[PDB]
Amino acid sequence: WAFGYMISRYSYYPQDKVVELVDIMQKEGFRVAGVFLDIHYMDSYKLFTWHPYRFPEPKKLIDELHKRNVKLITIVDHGIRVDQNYSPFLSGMGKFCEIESGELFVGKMWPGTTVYPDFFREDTREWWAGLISEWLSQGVDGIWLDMNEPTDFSRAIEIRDVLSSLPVQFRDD
Amino acid sequence: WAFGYMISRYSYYPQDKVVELVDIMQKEGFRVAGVFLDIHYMDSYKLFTWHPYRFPEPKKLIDELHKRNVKLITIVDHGIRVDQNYSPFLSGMGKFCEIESGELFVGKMWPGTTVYPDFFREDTREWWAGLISEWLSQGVDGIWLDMNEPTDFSRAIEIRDVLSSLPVQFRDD
Repeated sequence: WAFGYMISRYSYYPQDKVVELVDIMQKEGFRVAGVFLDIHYMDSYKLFTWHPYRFPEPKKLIDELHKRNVKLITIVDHGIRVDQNYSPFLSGMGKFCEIESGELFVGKMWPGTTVYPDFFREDTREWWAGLISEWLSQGVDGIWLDMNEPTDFSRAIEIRDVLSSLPVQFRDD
Repeated sequence: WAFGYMISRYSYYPQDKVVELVDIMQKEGFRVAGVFLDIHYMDSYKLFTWHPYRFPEPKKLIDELHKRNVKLITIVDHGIRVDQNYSPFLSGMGKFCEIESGELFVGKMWPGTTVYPDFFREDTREWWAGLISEWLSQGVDGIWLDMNEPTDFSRAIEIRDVLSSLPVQFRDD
């Protein structure tokens, strides 16, 4: 099924619209293997969360798609939001990337202020495998890893904050 | 009396404070020849006007000073406010400075957007003498001509508008 026809967008939501689209596609003769859910499904772009208003019933969305024999692939970025009450941030503590001087490397990504897991470490990898596994247990069929160059926007945003007033064009680097 | 002791500030107001200060000065033994009134006495820095709240009764102030044997000198700048209902602007039309291309030279001064009388012309001088004479007829004893280099702030303000939010220090030219 991974080689079947996949429909995706940035992004499809709320959950009822996702199912509605799949129905129209199937009703009109298109065999859809799976649908991809982009970052709008998350709560404030926080990894491993469902938007409380767009996806109030993730379990229902999953069963509806499966009843239609359509797989669900969810995007998962690499940025962990620096949030005092965000579980992954608290459980990942100790396994994040640092800078030469010893502090955590704090950057900017979709969630806003973010830190990144140091995947070169074995223990970071086991921690991540656990979150992924837990995420898969809901019935999610695939994982779409994005922005994992790894990409960070802190420098780009820094430049815009300082040279914001100037009516000049920044060189796209 | 022009060589007597003059007290001044930028500025003394409202009108009752002016008289109060003169009284204290005289009561304590200081022979004050005259008092200078700076730009705060005008209405929105408009030449030949009295601030409606700080100087409600100008003739009352003038009589109070004169009976105390004190002269009144009022500052008068060179900028005519570009105002649709400002008399000097309307009566001065035709006698203002222009630029090479033919339009009026519109700049910036205390009143905000302003034009300047072309004093090199005889008719402008006659027009200005008329205003001065009328201003003097209230009992004003002297004229304090300021900013007549002539000075204009349009270029400086222009630089500040464009490079406003830039954390840099402007050279003071």
